Amino acid sequence: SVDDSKYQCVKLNDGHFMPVLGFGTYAPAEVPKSKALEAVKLAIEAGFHHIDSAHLYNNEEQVGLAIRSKIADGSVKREDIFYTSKLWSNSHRPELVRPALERSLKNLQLDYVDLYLIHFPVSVKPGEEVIPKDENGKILFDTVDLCATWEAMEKCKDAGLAKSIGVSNFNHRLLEMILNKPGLKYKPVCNQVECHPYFNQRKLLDFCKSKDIVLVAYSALGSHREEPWVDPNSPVLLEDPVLCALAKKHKRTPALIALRYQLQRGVVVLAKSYNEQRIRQNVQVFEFQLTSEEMKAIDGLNRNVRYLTLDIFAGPPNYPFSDEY
Ligand SMILES: NC(=O)c1ccc[n+]([C@@H]2O[C@H](COP(=O)([O-])OP(=O)(O)OC[C@H]3O[C@@H](n4cnc5c(N)ncnc54)[C@H](OP(=O)(O)O)[C@@H]3O)[C@@H](O)[C@H]2O)c1
Ligand SMILES: CC(=O)[C@H]1CC[C@H]2[C@@H]3CCC4=CC(=O)CC[C@]4(C)[C@H]3CC[C@]12C
Repeated sequence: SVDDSKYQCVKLNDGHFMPVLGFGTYAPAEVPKSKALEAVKLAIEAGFHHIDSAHLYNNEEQVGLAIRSKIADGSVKREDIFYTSKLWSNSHRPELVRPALERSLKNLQLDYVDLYLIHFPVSVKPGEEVIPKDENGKILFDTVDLCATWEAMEKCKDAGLAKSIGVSNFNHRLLEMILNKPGLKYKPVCNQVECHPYFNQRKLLDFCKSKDIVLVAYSALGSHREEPWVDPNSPVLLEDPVLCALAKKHKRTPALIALRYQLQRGVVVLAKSYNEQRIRQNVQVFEFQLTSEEMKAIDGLNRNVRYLTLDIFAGPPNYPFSDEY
């Protein structure tokens, strides 16, 4: 309202600017994928300028319609929306990268994405199934050199189909593999990974900072907690007593504390909500600040709780979460 023409962004290592608060669009299987349309419209209306999705989420038709609808009605311009998609692991083969991006863009009915990520570093066999399995129920993994996948990502950026390219769920070793690649043209702008006060990623964050790679935090509110992907006996982040005490002190909410913690440590933070009140609330992250002693307290919550292990993909050497970081 006073001035919605400006918003907080960070400069990426390719010269583009990423808004530091992103809207998460994934919703669990029981929610119809038609509900994404209204939520993204509300997010844009509330002041979200970064919107995160993926081929895998099966929502790109709805997400794209929401964005085009808010442009067509004058609420926002394309250049003031930062839209992220992701390449699913059935399309890591380098010949399949551009086809997967074009398919996303066709669903979205947008001419480009602002950011395209390698979704998850374990490759699976190509085909229409997102999770291909053999007669024994075993996932059919694929042997793909991610360096060759990255080259294909770079060509997407050169063709203008993605303004920026980055990675997701990469560990130290995998990031170094890309950074040391022969003939590297574009460093990844970001590594999008799980990050919240119970798994604050300080080692991986500092490695990213040392390379001017932005860490983008997912499940920053403690995740969707969807079974079987998240164990229901994992601790509920937003019931943490230090977060709740800080929220009460600031007259905010635990969610807001968790989001603000990320902003102050130089992380770009995602937040999914399909609720009008919570969508609005989340944008209050820009209205208050945490002191150094509050930030120290939150750092003290770190406790090795990874909600999303994605261990259905464990086994191959690119499985990213068996290394320390
Ligand atoms: N790269 C990847 O592999 C990957 C993996 C996971 C996620 N992501 C991305 O990151 C996004 C966020 O992660 P997430 O989906 O795990 O969820 P998340 O943002 O951590 O949030 C989880 C929950 O918080 C609730 N919530 C939101 N605002 C709240 C508030 N102010 N107070 C209380 N509760 C609040 C939501 O419910 P309500 O909706 O009911 O408000 C939602 O169930 C995803 O949607 C996706 O875009 C990426
Ligand atoms: C965003 C997220 O947490 C990811 C991690 C694992 C992903 C799921 C993995 C299994 C899967 C297979 C499908 O066929 C539909 C999408 C789903 C149900 C995925 C939805 C998005 C998930 C839940």
